[PDB]
Formats: sequence, structure tokens, C-alpha cells
Amino acid sequence: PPRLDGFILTERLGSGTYATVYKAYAKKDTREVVAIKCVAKKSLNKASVENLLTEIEILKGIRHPHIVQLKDFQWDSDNIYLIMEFCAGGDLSRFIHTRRILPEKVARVFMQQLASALQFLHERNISHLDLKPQNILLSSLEKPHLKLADFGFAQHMSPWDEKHVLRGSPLYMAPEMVCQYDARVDLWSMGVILYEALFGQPPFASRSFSELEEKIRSNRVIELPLRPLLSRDCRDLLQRLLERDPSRRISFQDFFAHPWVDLEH
Ligand SMILES: N#CCNC(=O)c1ccc(-c2ccnc(Nc3ccc(N4CCOCC4)cc3)n2)cc1
Repeated sequence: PPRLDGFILTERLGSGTYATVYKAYAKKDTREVVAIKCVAKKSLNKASVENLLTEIEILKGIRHPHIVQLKDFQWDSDNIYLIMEFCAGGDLSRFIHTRRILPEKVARVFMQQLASALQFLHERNISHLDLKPQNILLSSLEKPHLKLADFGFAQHMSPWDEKHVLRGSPLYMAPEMVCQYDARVDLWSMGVILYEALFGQPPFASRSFSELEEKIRSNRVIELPLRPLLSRDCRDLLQRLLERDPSRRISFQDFFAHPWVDLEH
């Protein structure tokens, strides 16, 4: 791994074609623990100092209990270092899948954590995410707080081959997205995540890509499986997140004031 002025790099947590994320203990503090994303400068489309630091200022100001904090930004001769809040529970995708499903009560707590993050971000006109359980992390396994993460560093630290890099998971992408579309795609995504939490797999889970495409392009309303049976409110919310016509899909205003979501926790 890389040696850094302020931290000791322990386990590998993540790997990309270009980046690597290590866990880290602060040197002279040790109880202080971070996740550090490392990216070689050679992999990046070079950028203004103005523009990059401007973007880092903006990311560091995106501070919410259910968003992974960018704590600091460092660099050396070879790399950049995005120093993040460490989430010790791992990703929401393992969490669901190793438990098969989450019961409605737990799903609910999680959705209100994720919605409170999304409302905050919506207020700031931040949107068009790649929301999925793999980019959502857990503060711990003990009574976990979910944390939205950005697994794809972008904008002024984008790579040279940005126009040849494929973006989105299609199991979480709003169909209008995969085929002109506003931030209401994020509400679709929330729907997929809720559905995956209650039923164990995204609505469009599939053996193959043609199978997947079929489902994305279909006009069938999404059928909720029979079990578990869920409260009338949960089912209302979920049906209205998973509406294909974005015009017909729930508003952000309605999502945030929706009874099942509370937002009077
Ligand atoms: N390169 C690349 C692609 N990955 C990321 O961008 C990425 C990965 C991890 C984190 C991150 C941030 C904060 N905390 C953590 N915690 C974390 C803890 C455990 C695990 N896993 C434990 C189980 O095995 C898989 C790793 C993953 C993340 N990760 C942020 C971005």
C-alpha cells in the first residue's frame, strides 16, 4: 500500500480499475479510523487547481448523518487521497443478502434515514445519483446508521477515458434513464432499494441481460410478491416509487411527507 504523512493503511476495502480504498488508523491517535480512497494522478483527466479544490470544498460541505463524510483531501507525488468517514458495517448489499430479507420495521428505519439524506440533497439541487445498496454503507452492525457513498469519483477528478467508461447499474436505474429525465429517477431508485430490502432482490433481477432489458422496457406495473405482507402504507409508498411514468411517480414533496416514511421520527 501507500505510505502517508498522517495515517497507517491497513486492510484493502475496495478496488477499482484505477483506485483502491484502504482502511486506516491515524498515526498518533489510533482510535481515529478512516477509509482512504487512493487514485494515481496519471489516471486522471488533468484539471484547474481552481476547479478541483472548488469541487473538494463542495464535497466536504455535503455533511449529513446519513452521508459518508469527506473529511480531508491530501496528495503526494503520485496520488490523490480522499479521506472519508469509515463505516464499519460494510455495504447495505451484503447486509440484505446475508439476511435474505429485512422485516418491514427495519426497512422503515432505513428508508427514513435514506430519505432524510435525500431531502437534504434535494434542497441543494444535488441529484441524478447511482443509488444502490452497494453504494450505501453501515455505520456499524450494531443498530446501523446507513451512509450514502460516492463510489465513482467524478466531475473535476474524472478519468481521461470518461467517454469510454460505463455508468449506472441497470437493476437500479429508472427506466426513463436507460431510455431526457429529471431527478425523479432517484425516487425510482429508492423504490428498488426498499423492494430489494423486503423481498430480497430488485424487481428486475434476471438470469440474463435480454431478460433484464425486456423488463426495463416493459409497461407492466411491478407486481409485489405476496409475502411478506406489508402495511397498506408501505405498499402505497412502494407502488408509487416504482411507477414507470415519472409524471405519474410520487413527488419529492409527497415522498418526504408520506406517512410510512414519517419524517417526524
Ligand atoms: N476503488 C474503488 C471502489 N470502491 C469505492 O469507491 C469505495 C469503497 C469503500 C468505501 C468506504 C468508505 C467508508 N467506509 C467503508 N467501509 C467499509 C467497510 C467494510 C467493507 N467491506 C467488508 C466486507 O468485505 C468487503 C469490504 C466495505 C466498506 N468503505 C468508499 C468507497
